[PDB]
Amino acid sequence: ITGTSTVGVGRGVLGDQKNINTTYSTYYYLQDNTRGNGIFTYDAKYRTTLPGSLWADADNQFFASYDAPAVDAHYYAGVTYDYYKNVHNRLSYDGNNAAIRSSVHYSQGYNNAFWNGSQMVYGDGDGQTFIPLSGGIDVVAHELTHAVTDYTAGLIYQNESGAINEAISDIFGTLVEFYANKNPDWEIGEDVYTPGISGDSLRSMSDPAKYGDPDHYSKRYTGTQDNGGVHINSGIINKAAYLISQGGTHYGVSVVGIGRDKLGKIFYRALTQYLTPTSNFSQLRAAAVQSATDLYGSTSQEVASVKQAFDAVGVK
Ligand SMILES: [Ca+2]
Ligand SMILES: [Ca+2]
Ligand SMILES: [Ca+2]
Ligand SMILES: [Ca+2]
Ligand SMILES: [Cu+2]
Repeated sequence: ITGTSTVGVGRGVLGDQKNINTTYSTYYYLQDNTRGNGIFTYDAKYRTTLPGSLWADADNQFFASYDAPAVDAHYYAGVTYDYYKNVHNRLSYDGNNAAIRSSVHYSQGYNNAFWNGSQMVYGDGDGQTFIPLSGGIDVVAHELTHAVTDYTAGLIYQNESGAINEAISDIFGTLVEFYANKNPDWEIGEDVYTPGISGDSLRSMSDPAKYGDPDHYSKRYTGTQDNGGVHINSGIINKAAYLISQGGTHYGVSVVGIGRDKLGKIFYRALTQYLTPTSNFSQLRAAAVQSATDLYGSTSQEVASVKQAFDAVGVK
């Protein structure tokens, strides 16, 4: 909408108070004009029609329970923008300040959240398996990262290219969680998964096995469900990403970690300059190595760690 930029205040899903960029024209809208061509958050009103209606509020205060998922969807979309801009010099997901639009309250009891090719969509969860999923900054940054993948490598959402796609989203979602520096970790979704149970998550990057996902190529899922295990085989790449950053010994293979910034730089470069829609695991290895080579030289520690990490998970 046309109006003037202002700042509202509210509480997100986990009861935390934050300021949000809004726009005033009769009502206060969840429209942030300070980032790119804008960040826009909508109410799907428990239906599945999208995007629904631009979020409008009478007093610029967002403290109702109904408001909380919108507050976080909006705020975290902004933190993700900031991550990509400040860290990778990328402006929004298309690199040209594309508007970011999010819908919350999608359907009833919907235990998931997703980028749909045009915008972000967040269910409220059923209150047992999940609380409103925009409560999880890694969840938000994960799904927004599929937009970045759509506009760069274009990794097809199936089999190994699909698990790479997933892995990439897990990797930048986590790096965004670390950048926000709020109880960061290498698990995915812990802030909104199973409010009844402490310390679990959807999956783990540091030890995928913890939730049944493979941590070695030999343990790869080979069937046809989950689009050829895209959310399963990502464990293999996630493990590799984790070892490159934090290092470790895995199946008797030892990796010297080089830290999160370099991991980010190496995988951002691999994603935007070397991966393709049908890249497989082996190709990702060649892409991460070449990226590290571009960045630190063929005989650097960075390249050696990349080589060791993929060896440790069995990806030659
Ligand atoms: Ca209000
Ligand atoms: Ca966390
Ligand atoms: Ca996390
Ligand atoms: Ca839990
Ligand atoms: Cu995903």
